[PDB]
Amino acid sequence: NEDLRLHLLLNTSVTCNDGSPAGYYLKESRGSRRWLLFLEGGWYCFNRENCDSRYDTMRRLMSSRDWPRTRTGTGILSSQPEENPYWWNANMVFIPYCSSDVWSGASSKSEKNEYAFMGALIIQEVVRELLGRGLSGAKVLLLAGSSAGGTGVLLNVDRVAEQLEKLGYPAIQVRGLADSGWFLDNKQYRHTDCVDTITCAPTEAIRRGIRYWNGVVPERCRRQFQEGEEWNCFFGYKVYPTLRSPVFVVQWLFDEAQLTVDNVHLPVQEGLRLYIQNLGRELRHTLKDVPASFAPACLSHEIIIRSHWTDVQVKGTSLPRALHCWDRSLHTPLKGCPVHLVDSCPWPHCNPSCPTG
Ligand SMILES: *[C@@H]1O[C@H](CO)[C@@H](O)[C@H](O)[C@H]1NC(C)=O
Ligand SMILES: CC(=O)N1CCc2ccccc21
Repeated sequence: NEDLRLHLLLNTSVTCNDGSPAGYYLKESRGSRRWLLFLEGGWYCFNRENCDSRYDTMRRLMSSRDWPRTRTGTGILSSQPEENPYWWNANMVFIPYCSSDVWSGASSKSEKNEYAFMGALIIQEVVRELLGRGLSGAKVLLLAGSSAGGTGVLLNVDRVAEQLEKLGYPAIQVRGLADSGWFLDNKQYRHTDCVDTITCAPTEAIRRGIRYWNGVVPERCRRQFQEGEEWNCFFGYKVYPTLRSPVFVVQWLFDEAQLTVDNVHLPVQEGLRLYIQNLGRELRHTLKDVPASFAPACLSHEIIIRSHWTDVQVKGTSLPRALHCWDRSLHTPLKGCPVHLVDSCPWPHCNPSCPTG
């Protein structure tokens, strides 16, 4: 089944990196008042040289010119209850990541800019165009996303809420689901000064990206960190306390992209063993006061649009169940239907339900 259909944005000034129109894939579900808007991930680029390389060999992440007319909804975007016990009957939207800016940008291609970085405006424009296609009747809009798209949820969920309130739709409850987008600005296992793309740690790359992209962050977080320090708001544990919309956080404790930016590449000796155990402990610590969260002790990356997303469990509860319990909690804790699920065991795949690879 190729069930989500492409719509290029009617406002063609809201563009992917190369100026081609951005867009979204939609599968409507008549009579459902639930809307799931999913933000794709896929790293980022932060200067002309590394964006030019991404344009050669990752062009679908910078351009709509070669996008297919349809995509199959998978995982949480599946319309089959067998694959998606949580929201199989929802209106489904997949928003391709073509702005390379962790969904933060608000800059057009121009005389001075080789590329457009419009991630934050793409989300706003998708929402605006969907209102005319049934979103005006929604009761819940779940803004979800994986990897850079998960960070994109944290950066944009409150702006979607503000946008709907000020367009006159205060009854739409905006919520976020951030998958694999909760990163730590920690010490690398082996250290590299930022002199090129590979050596350059995410705090510095994001610092440069914000200026290159004209990147924007949520207002309360911006007001805390102030000018020049907005990069802090790309780190979940710093931006989450500032957010007003309910946000469910999904994060593997030993996320593969976290390990990549930490220069860890997997007989593990003591220094690396301690490094990995400390990373899991720090991640667990950052989630202690996140009431809706699912954080399994696995070495993996992304979950919610994988077809076998139903398989992993923490304390005997799967993610689709936890998300269902979250919906119920947003109607005191619920008997047998938990929403805070963080593994405490200290090594990858100490949870037997971890993805096998
Ligand atoms: C098109 O999008 C741009 C960027 O958000 C915005 O400035 C402009 O008002 C939009 N135009 C229309 C007609 O929607
Ligand atoms: C893979 C990815 O997307 N990463 C890794 C580090 C980071 C920091 C903020 C936002 C995104 C990302």
